[PDB]
Amino acid sequence: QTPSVPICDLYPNGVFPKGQECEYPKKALDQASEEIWNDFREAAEAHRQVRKYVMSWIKPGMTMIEICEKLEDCSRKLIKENGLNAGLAFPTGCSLNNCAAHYTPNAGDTTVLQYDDICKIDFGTHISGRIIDCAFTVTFNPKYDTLLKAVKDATNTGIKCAGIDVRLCDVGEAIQEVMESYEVEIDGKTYQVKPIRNLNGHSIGQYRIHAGKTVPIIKGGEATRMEEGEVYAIETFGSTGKGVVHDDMECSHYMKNFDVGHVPIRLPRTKHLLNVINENFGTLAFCRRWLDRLGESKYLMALKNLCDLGIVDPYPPLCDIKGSYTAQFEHTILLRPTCKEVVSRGDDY
Ligand code: MET
Ligand SMILES: [Zn+2]
Ligand SMILES: [Zn+2]
Repeated sequence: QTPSVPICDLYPNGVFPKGQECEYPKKALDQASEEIWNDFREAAEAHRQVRKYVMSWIKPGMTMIEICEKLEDCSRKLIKENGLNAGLAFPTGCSLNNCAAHYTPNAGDTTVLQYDDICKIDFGTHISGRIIDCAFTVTFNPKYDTLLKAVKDATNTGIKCAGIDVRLCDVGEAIQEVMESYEVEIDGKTYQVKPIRNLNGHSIGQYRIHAGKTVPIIKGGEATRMEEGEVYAIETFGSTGKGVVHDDMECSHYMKNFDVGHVPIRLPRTKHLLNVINENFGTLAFCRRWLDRLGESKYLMALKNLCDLGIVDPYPPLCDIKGSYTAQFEHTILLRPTCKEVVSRGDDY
């Protein structure tokens, strides 16, 4: 690697590095899905190399647009983007401060990253719809160090507790216990770190970032169990605020409802936009910048139409109260028959 060389060109035999393998808190069965695990690994390796590169240049002074474009450019090159066979699984989240998730700049956003900002870089790659969903928090001021450590620890605790037959509610209880064991001091004020209760991890399906099961990050959830063969995004969020998020700011993220089938549309602009979405994203999430890049314009009303029709769903930024600070750490795990693989694990986090 120079990053510019596609992951597949770095591993000629098409065999990609495994992530961290763990015994749980069939070998034939495991091997029968090797092509699947392999695709996840190719996407995870791209994820590892992209984030390593990002960590080397992300600095206050850069615009959020500059950051996302530079990251996405690298991701496209390393994943060897190929329509729906290989590409970006979802938009680059770079949510700031009290905003925890689902913020990526739309065209014209002049927001500049600041020294005191706490930025959640949450981005995804896929090979054949096998998605790697993984994220980390970026800071420049050491005052947030303990908050970051709390969340990193909570995420690692959820990863450790996960396993075949494990009750999702137990994973959430564990995460909360660790998260809340931390106390931090920021600008002369102290806080007990709180998990964002209405935010959660979730199962992953083919071309489906949210397959239907959720991994709570607080006690009180469902006793539904994790199952052999499932794939999960284990993410946790810690906050100095209310520990609850609400929709806020302009929406940038959108995604077709996985269950909606074919819908004949005669309105020309709306029909065309749906065609563009089906061709380029299918059921994968996208953002407005990605429509712009494809040369689309005057699409906002068509997009609203699709949302109002329930064909597409909006995913607006999720933020805690003004003045609060939020952090995130996330990994994708495979519940293979023989072991638990933290496929996106790196030497970084
Ligand atoms: C709504 S697409 C962005 C999804 C995000 N990466 C998540 O972890 O849930
Ligand atoms: Zn994510
Ligand atoms: Zn996720």
